[PDB]
Amino acid sequence: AAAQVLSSVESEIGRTTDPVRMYMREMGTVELLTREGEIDIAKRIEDGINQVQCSVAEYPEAIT
DNA sequence: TAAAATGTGATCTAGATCACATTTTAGGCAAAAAAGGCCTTGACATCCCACCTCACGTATGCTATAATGTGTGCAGTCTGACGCGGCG
Repeated sequence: AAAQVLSSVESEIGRTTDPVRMYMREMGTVELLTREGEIDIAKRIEDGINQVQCSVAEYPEAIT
């Protein structure tokens, strides 16, 4: 529920031209996910990669 | 009338005469040969060119304890008029 902070704030942002406030306020939305979300991001990544390795394994001339 | 000009005439004195042989020497006409003008040759000297050429310099890659929302040193507020967007 951080996009709705951006919502009303931008509704009431005092004509703030500086992109620093913009970007820094935008990263405030996403939080710090840790300790296995790291490991789970890794798991999903290596899974999809090993399945593009299925995708090479399925192609015959890959060995050629 | 002072002072310069004018006759004595015999005894001389440096150059001209005068026909012909021999030099010379032009001057100017033909030219031999030498020294520029033309080219060549050998020998040198210095390269331009470029063709390479290794050392030093340079473009790029990872480093696994862990660490996770700026600010930050400034401005000193000039001011009167005119547009324009809210602001009722």
